[PDB]
This record gives sequence, structure tokens and C-alpha cells, in this order.
Amino acid sequence: KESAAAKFERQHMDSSTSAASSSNYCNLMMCCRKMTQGKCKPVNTFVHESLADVKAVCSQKKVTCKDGQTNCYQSKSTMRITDCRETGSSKYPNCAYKTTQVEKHIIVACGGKPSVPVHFDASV
Amino acid sequence: KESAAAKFERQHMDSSTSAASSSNYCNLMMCCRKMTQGKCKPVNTFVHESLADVKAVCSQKKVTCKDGQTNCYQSKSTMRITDCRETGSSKYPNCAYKTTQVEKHIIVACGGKPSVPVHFDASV
Repeated sequence: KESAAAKFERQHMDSSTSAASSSNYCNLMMCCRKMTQGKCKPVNTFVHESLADVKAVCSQKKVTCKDGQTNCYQSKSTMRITDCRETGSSKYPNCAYKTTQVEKHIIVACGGKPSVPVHFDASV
Repeated sequence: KESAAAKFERQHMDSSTSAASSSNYCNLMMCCRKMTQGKCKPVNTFVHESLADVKAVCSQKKVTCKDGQTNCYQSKSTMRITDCRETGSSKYPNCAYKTTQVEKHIIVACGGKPSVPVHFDASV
């Protein structure tokens, strides 16, 4: 049972100098998208192009995945993405990430039917 | 059990959001602090001062609670806070919030032993 004090802290406390900062984007997103449960996912990329443009990659340039599987595709154009990588000081359950906004081609694995993105393989 | 397609969206898509902008603080925080589950909590305030400072409010000016309860306190000084308000175009489970930074006196209810904040009542 969550205690009242912990509830107040969860719902109302965000002690900081500039919490709304974009340097904080990854810390908040990785938390929100549930990638910090039990351990910090060490690296994760978020894509900012439309969901339609990303799905479109599944019929663009075919490439081999980093793991040898052969169902990966590389986007024809660069896309705006946010790279999230643990800081040299992040320790669960206080995961910490460095936010890096860049534009690069993305490589995703496509599967299912219709064939759609099911895994983020890499950015180049 | 989440579909592969959906997992990719959760872990890698962020196309409908001013991403790393300050305007996005509330959307990410309400999500991260779990106030958007089963229903979007319509209104919520986050305090940026230190936990000690907020706890210290429990021993400042007594004021009545909005609900008639008597364990409410008002901070002697203003505190930097953020107001998160569900926007007209928000529809669960796609909760959208408006972020507004202000510096005001806060009013919290205190409980337990030792007496610590257990409810955010308002800001004045």
C-alpha cells in the first residue's frame, strides 16, 4: 500500500532548478514509456516523424539487422530523433539519461501483417 | 500481452508532442508519475522547492482546508510550482496537459508522525 507521504511525493514533488528543461526529456520519457522498471534500459531512441512516415520505412531500403536477422529497413531520408543514453552516473532506481537531439536515418525491423515497425535497430 | 507493433510505438514514437519543449513538461510528468491511468487526472500541481522546504510548511501558518478539515498549512514564502491542466482536446488514454509555471504560496494538508505533507490543497 502506497503511504500518504510517498503519494504526496509522487504526485506533487519535483525538486529541481529547471525541471521543465529539455535536458530532462529522456529522464521523463523513459519513465513515462515504462523503460525503467527493474533496471534502466541503457539506450533508447525516440522518433519524432509522423507514425505514417516511420511505418513507410517498411517498404524503403532493405538492410541487415545488427543481430543478423534479415527483416530490417533503413529510411530513405533522415528523421528527427532523440537519442537517450544512461549517464556515467545513473543507478537504478534513479535512472539518469543524457538527451541528444539529432537527425539521422533510422533502421527498424518490420514484421506482422500489414508489415510494420516492431523494433528499433539503429540510426545512421 | 502488448503487440509488437504497439510496443514499438510506446518505446520509440513521440510524434505528437513538442518533445523536449517546456510546454511538454506536464504531459511527460503526469504520465511518469502515473496520474493518467484509467482516467486523466484533470488538474495537478508540482512543487520545485526542496522536500525539506515543503515538509517545513507543516509548521508554518495554519489555514482551513478547502474540505473543512483542520490540518492545512500555508507556506510563508512563495514557491516555484507548475500547474498541470487537462486541455480541451485531451481524451483518455491520450491525456494532454497545459503547463504553467508560477511562483505562489502553496497550501498542503499534513499528517502522520512526524507531520509531513499528504495532500496538495491549493496555491495562493
